[PDB]
Amino acid sequence: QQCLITNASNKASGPILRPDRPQKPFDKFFIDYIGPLPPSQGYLYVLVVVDGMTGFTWLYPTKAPSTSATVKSLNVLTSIAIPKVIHSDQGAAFTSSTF
DNA sequence: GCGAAATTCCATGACACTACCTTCCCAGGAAACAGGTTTCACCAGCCAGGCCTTGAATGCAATTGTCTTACTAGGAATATTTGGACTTCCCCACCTACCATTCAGGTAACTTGATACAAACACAGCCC
Repeated sequence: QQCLITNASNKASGPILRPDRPQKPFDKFFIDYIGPLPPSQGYLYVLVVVDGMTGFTWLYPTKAPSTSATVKSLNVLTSIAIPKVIHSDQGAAFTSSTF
């Protein structure tokens, strides 16, 4: 067990999966902060909410990727309509028990 | 010819300079703190009477402010003379960076120990 946890596999994973598109908009949002960018107006982080139906991006810049900076960023966007599913990454701000 | 065994094959992944940074979690405990209740005693607020200190008015005395003159020394310019700070070049010892080893201290605990505070009665010093 000194040689099992250092050598890496020479066996690639198989074919990638293409999951199907949803059949309506407002079904899957794919959200991920970008940044730290170069600063402007006291902003560094930009929430990016892509619709999984189309590609229709939504931008909601914030000061710092906290939980509450995301929550008010979607209250603008939940004013439009309500999604069923929101995908993300396992972010520092999304995995919080508050969010 | 099947199976067992000895061998060659080939598709692939990771190495490329790396740590911080942010936000949320966890956590245990604790930090007190912010919050709040409770009660007793005390310090602050209240008001007036008497006296002393301050303010003012003053007269005057010397203190101080101005004027004037003879002058001493300061400053500047000089030459020079002299006294040194820093730039320079080089080497060694000393500080550091390191690991291993160990000792000492801080926390911590249980005990002990000792002193200060709170209370009471009296004494002495100073003042009215």
